[PDB]
Amino acid sequence: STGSATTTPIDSLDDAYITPVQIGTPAQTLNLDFDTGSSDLWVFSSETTASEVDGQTIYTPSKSTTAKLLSGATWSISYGDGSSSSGDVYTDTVSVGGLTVTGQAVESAKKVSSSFTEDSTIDGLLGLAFSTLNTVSPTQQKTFFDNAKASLDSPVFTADLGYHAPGTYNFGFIDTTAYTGSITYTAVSTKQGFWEWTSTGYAVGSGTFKSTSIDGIADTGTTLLYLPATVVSAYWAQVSGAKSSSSVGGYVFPCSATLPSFTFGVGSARIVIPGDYIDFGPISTGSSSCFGGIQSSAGIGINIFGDVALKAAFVVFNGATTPTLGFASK
Repeated sequence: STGSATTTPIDSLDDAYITPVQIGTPAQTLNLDFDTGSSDLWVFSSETTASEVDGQTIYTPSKSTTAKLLSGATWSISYGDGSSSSGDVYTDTVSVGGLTVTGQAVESAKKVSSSFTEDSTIDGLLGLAFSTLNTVSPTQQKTFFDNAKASLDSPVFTADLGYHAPGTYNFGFIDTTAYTGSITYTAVSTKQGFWEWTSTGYAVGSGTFKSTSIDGIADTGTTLLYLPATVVSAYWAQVSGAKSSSSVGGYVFPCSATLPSFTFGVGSARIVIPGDYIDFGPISTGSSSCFGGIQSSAGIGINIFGDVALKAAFVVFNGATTPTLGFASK
């Protein structure tokens, strides 16, 4: 089997992407944030504290003839941005782009933190990291990809995120029309539960490539590109007026600037992030200070190849017995 679904930016900055997901019988369609940096499929639901729902579409398990309470199971997750959610668990039928999993754990939110409530466009998350990170207790549950894998034509999914435009998540096949050149595959460590890999270096604009190993994670659920402070300083040094602002929380730059590109290495291959992809717009409405799309990871503990980086590429998440990642230009 295969599946193919369009993923759409939630706003004009590409702050996140939503993909429609069918849950239950009859189908209830929710727009979920596919997140290769986590491993829980959770939704706003009829059980979510009413004051914490503000425009999201909810899953109502009592209206699904295939929903079953997973007795005793609870979940609770906290994300790198400080947001969180928790609740109980049902199993139900979940379909993405024509690919159906029966018995998928659907984690129903009883509580969500303010940032989720405040984002009316995201009805939940669909985790695509390794199932060892799944938070369901006392019986850890499998991701949608893990459950579908055996049925797929090939044990892979691909992320093709658009810049200011829709893109595609495919399951079970590699669309050879969706990229240019060849796909370069690189080793993955699953020891932390992430799609963790090592970039071979970077370049700023038309500058020379610096060969240096940068361990980080391919994370579709993180908006920006978080790299070591040395790398980020070298980038922003090429932008007149750019500075790190403690009050704003990162590098800012004059909105009048033209940003240079940023290149990262995948083996001997190179992925070029155009400068425009690094512009996240005014820090506050009407400001002429703009927020940078490349930020320091120094306070995180891990480098994160988020959407800024991934949307410059066609990315293969290869869930073969030994997982690997593939990157192609497009």
